[PDB]
Amino acid sequence: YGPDAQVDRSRLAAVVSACKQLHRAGLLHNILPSQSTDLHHSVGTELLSLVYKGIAPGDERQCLPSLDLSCKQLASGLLELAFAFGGLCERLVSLLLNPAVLSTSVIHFSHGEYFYSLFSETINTELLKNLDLAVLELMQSSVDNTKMVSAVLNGMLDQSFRERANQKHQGLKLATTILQHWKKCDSWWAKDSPLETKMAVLALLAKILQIDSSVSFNTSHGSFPEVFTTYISLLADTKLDLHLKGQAVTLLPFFTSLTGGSLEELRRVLEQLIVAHFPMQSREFPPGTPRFNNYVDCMKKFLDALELSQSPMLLELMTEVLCREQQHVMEELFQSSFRRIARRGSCVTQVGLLESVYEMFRKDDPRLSFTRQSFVDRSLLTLLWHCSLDALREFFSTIVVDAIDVLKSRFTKLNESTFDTQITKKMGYYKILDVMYSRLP
Amino acid sequence: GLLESVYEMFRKDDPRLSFTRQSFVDRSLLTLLWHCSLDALREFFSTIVVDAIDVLKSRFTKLNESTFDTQITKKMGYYKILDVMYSRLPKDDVHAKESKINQVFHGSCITEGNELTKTLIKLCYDAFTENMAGENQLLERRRLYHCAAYNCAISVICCVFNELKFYQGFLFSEKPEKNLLIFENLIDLKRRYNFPVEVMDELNRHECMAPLTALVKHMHRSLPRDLPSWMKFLHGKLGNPIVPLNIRLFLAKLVINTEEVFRPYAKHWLSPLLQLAASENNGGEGIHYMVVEIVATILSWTGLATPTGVPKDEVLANRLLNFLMKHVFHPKRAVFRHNLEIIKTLVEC
Repeated sequence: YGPDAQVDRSRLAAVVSACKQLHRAGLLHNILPSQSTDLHHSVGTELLSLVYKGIAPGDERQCLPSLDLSCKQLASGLLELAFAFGGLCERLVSLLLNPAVLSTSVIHFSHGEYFYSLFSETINTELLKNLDLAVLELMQSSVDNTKMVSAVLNGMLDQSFRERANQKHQGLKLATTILQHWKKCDSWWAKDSPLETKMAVLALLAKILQIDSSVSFNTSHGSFPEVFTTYISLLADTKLDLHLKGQAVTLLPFFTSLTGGSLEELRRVLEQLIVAHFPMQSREFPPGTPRFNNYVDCMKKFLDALELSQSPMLLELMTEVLCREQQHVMEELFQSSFRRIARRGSCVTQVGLLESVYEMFRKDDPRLSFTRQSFVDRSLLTLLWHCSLDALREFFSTIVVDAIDVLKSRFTKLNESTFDTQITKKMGYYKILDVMYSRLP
Repeated sequence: GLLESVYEMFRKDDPRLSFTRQSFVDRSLLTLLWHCSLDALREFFSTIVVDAIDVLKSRFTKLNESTFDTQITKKMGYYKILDVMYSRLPKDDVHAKESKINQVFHGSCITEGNELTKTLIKLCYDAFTENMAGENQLLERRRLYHCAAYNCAISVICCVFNELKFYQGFLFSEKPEKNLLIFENLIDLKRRYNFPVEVMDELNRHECMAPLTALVKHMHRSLPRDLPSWMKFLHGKLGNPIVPLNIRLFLAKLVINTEEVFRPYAKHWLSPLLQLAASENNGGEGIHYMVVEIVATILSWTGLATPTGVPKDEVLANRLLNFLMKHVFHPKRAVFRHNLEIIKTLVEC
């Protein structure tokens, strides 16, 4: 590393090219006699001390170099050349893990960080010849590291998500290890695990449903008792702030696939989230204050979440916010978005949607007659214009007997005067019948 | 049969107001349970109490549409159900193996009813522990629930835990690990009450005021004397004059309505009560009728402690005197003269 590279390191441009080819040809373990193991230990020391110490001239403590770029790629050539050889990664799987903070610029970060993060593509095209046989150590065959174990997957999910260059299945082969190994994700389980480690496992989980195409996270593929309960306890973080909550909920939707009682807390955590965060009185806001501006992003994001999930559980949550008042000052999105969600639905989906709001409307539970009418008019009827045919014949053949049975003989409770609930059911049914009989031949 | 119809009616999940659900329990169901013979306990108990406590133990949602006042009205309905029966239930008849202890726990149960009584104790405790820190909707109705939830604890503990050295924990032992006084779950802060002048007037039926003020006369039996009180009562004065700032309409009004009881170690608190009355307000534009009560610490019953000659009480007590004087004028002779004709008998004893 120095000024005469323009004049005197052609002697190294010679070597670095040559030896690489010789071990692309596999010959190089006859071109040097192996001293003690299938690792030529010189190769490990070249990592350690052609570069891992020479990248950091911390003896005179004159500032950490922005490399002369040719010298970066030949030093990457030494690293690449190191991966020509046996046993190498069995030191790297510790040589990553370096705590020494570089007093660089002059702002601080780790030498193991600087190394990995500089040599990201270098490692992250070539370490990959090993898949999980360091991920194993990274999570489990040592404590899942306080930080970078995860930045490993950030630098990974550039290239692995890029990867079609004569190889693929990257996510599939990854998944089956990184899920078993996700069992052992424990340093996050410190309450005060930094916003850094929260952000890491967050960005990772996004990039899971990205690389591990959800056909490969379908039912039990990654262990939901580990990885989903982890995501729920991530959403439940009260130090996790609302833009990052915003990404977190942006990967809720795929989990609306759960039929299990594991979904029970998916409603409760989203109830707990929105009720603590979003305004118990929404009437407060005219447009333009952050209190509103980042709230309307969250509002539209719950409608995106509905549009993706095709879910009666998101429908159910959404009823508590769309019915927050008459003229909650946004209504246009909650109305116009439903036009999109009712269009594409394959018939059994909307049969389930409608029944959740019907069952909700049917439930005798003490709640206001506004709240019962709003669910029918401001949502249930508001689904029944838009769709194809067959959305009639199925859903009809559920509700209409279980509806008309109430109409035909029940007329009391003027006496305590919740009677407005009886009649709200009765008009709810006439309005149910109205939309279907507008379509029934 | 009578009680079950009103219980089943209260239970039923028919859609109806939280007034309408509470009125059935309080204005009728409880209003049947004082008067009768015995056996009216043991039968009706052995219907409801499992089918009651099953709701208490895990259900806390529907803030989201906000019918939540029905959840808590059920919860206080049950604590008030438990309150009247545990006013009548004997000590051992709710720990020893009388077989309703078996059936309301598990099998012919192994413990001394310890699990059903400790789960009740945890639930009543938690239900008056619950902080109001983020509670931005249904505030009053949820606060009133935390109030009433203090009650049943009293009426079980006075029978199941007879002796002084249990009482520190089960209704009082809040280390400030977060959010301070359980008694601030029991009264909300920015609110008012009035104490008019002569020629009850604000009511003991305030939702914890009734069960606490009915207790403390019986704390003559169940006094350790100190410690269920110290961590709030010793400190609701100079040193932390903020904690009573409105909650003196707890601490002080309580203590006035406890001057029948507290005497044996009234020493350390009462000179700080004259300091407490030297506050910038005291239940009016000033002391109003409140001073009329406080002097009675020495002149309702002239016994045990003194605020003075122990400390040189001096200028603060002359503030209490000039409170009767600096702005003393009032109409029609009477309200004015009621300062005057009592100052004449204040300093003398």
